[PDB]
Amino acid sequence: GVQEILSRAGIFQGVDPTAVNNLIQDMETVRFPRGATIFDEGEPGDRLYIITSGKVKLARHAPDGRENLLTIMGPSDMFGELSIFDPGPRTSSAVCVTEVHAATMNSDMLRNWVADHPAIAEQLLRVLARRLRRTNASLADLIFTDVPGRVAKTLLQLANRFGTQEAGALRVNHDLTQEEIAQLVGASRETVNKALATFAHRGWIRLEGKSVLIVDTEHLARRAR
Amino acid sequence: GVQEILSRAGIFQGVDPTAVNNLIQDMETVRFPRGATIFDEGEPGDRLYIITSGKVKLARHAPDGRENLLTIMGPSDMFGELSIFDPGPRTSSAVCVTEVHAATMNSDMLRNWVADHPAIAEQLLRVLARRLRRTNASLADLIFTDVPGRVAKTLLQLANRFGTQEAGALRVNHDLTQEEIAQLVGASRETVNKALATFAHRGWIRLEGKSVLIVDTEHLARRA
Ligand SMILES: Nc1ncnc2c1ncn2[C@@H]1O[C@@H]2COP(=O)(O)O[C@H]2[C@H]1O
Ligand SMILES: Nc1ncnc2c1ncn2[C@@H]1O[C@@H]2COP(=O)(O)O[C@H]2[C@H]1O
Repeated sequence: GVQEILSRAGIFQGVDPTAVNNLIQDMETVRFPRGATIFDEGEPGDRLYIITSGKVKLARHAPDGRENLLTIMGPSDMFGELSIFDPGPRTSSAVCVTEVHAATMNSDMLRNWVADHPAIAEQLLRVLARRLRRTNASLADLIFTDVPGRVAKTLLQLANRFGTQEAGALRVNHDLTQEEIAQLVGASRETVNKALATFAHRGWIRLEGKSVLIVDTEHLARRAR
Repeated sequence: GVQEILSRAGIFQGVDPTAVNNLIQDMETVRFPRGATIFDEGEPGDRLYIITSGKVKLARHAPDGRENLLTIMGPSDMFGELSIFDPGPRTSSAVCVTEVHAATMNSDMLRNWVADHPAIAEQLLRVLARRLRRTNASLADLIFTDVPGRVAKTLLQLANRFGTQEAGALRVNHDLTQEEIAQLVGASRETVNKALATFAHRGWIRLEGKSVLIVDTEHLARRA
């Protein structure tokens, strides 16, 4: 239910359960339709969001119109915190990939919570560190891996985040377009298409809409690195 | 003369000088010779560092052995926090470019600090948040900036960090080998040498061993 999903967000881990239930209760429930923009990169804001259902992509923009997708968040994930702790523009656009349900609060509310519960501040440090940890790997990936290996990685990352076991395989209803997968990878639409085709062609994965079955993890794993 | 250099670290910014002064004194010092590894990528860490003197490069490693440098840290810079707040292995090596002196603390001392002083907590959050903002930009530069644009950016970052006025021009004693420079930029030595020679052929920059003089910053800044 909504309170169990919210209770799993990093920001509440090990924190007093009671304080958690009460804090959840002062959060606002919102719902966005698919494709809605929650905020744009460069906007100022200090609202924070914790998703309870659906997927939100976080997009950054190059002067020439193009975009890379930093990541795709889903239920229990948090975004919006960064502008609070380092005041400044949104470091990306948050856009609903599906219909999205989230809990949200302003930064006054968050600050008061932290003042009542220092453990929150500690969990927030773990959250930003873990994000530096992941993003550093993405950067390494751009420096050291070829496009096909990067595509492979991206897919295994989607599988770990959103994958279901389905008749021996990983069902990954990622809901992304072809171009968006590419933006997630940080490479051209053609190369990324090429690699994807290759991987289907070998039987490693199976395309089927904005969804992928991943049937030999290890082969795809071998190909990344 | 360690106290003042340390008080210039991000973790203490705006924090009370006497609370800063008191906290500095629980920090434990270490010294390393030139070329030493303080710690390796994948090592489990428990220790935080703030450099008081000299330079540290933070490197990542591909299985086939090649290296990339995330950044170069000097006096006042803080590293090793990531493993403390997200327990897990080191996200890079730390290697001594020059002889390095540093103040350190382990994770139990830092948790105390974070739990006892909201302002230090706040500062740390600000430090990680700003590192995210910066890394995002690096990652975008890889995808969208041309190689010589990156060199230009890497030079000015070095100048922004270690630049000292000289002859109306910026003197930048970075202490790096061309390979290291290339590895900071994160591109083939061929491309990074060729872009360095160009800016020279002009007169934006002059090479000298492991030191650069940036004469006209304006145009270098422009080239980013
Ligand atoms: N590299 C990243 N990895 C994961 N999340 C990020 C990353 N960069 C930014 N974000 C999230 O994207 C949000 C965009 O708005 P803020 O900058 O307010 O806060 C940002 C973070 O919550
Ligand atoms: N993107 C980054 N920007 C600045 N410093 C970093 C970055 N990534 C890692 N580091 C520093 O390098 C240190 C390596 O050890 P830790 O992972 O514990 O902590 C890391 C950070 O202190």
